[PDB]
Amino acid sequence: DFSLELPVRTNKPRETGQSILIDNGYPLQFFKDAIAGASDYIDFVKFGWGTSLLTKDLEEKISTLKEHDITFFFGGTLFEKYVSQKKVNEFHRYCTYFGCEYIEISNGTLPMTNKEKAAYIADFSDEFLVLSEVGSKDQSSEEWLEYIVEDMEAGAEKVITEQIVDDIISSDIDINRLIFEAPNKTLQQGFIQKIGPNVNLANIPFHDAIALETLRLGLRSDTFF
Repeated sequence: DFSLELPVRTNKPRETGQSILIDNGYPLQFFKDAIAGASDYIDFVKFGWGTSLLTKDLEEKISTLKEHDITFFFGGTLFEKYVSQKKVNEFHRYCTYFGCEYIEISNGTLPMTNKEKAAYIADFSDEFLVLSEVGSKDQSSEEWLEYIVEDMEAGAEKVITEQIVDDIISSDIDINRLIFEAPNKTLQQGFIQKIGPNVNLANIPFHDAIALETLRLGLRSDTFF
């Protein structure tokens, strides 16, 4: 018809070539409108850090996501916030209440060793599919690789990280088990170029739902070839 030869993409449910968008507090109607228009290319939606706590229409947002076959989870900073106040059980009851399938565990803010973080991954892994994050919001050499393996051994479904670390990873660690944060076009195109059309990416802004897919398909100049 108007057919073109394009890179082969994974289809939902995606276990690879996943796209995780970040919701920084979008109003409900715009949220529904955005999800409806690009759902086929959205696999996860992360409710940024502690924004979910101040979201009055959280229930409706989650319902809209489930309805469009999209997984959700709360930012790892929320987990850390409850840990910092010794209320991990409330966090657990919070994720369970909203029917979370996935949850993020990180140690980017709260001073905590990856080892301690891994223990939390292990504790929650028998109830949730865990996405862990390696890195701090603030040092560390290739201990990075160690933390990734450690996280995986603890039970992390996938590991989120922040481009040479890419080549370093190509040391027998399945690249498909990793998710790379790419909040802008430059980062997105770079990861797609090094790993391919089905690289797993996170922190994708809502306005890039369609745009990211064009990058994966070589429908934009940056990845044309």
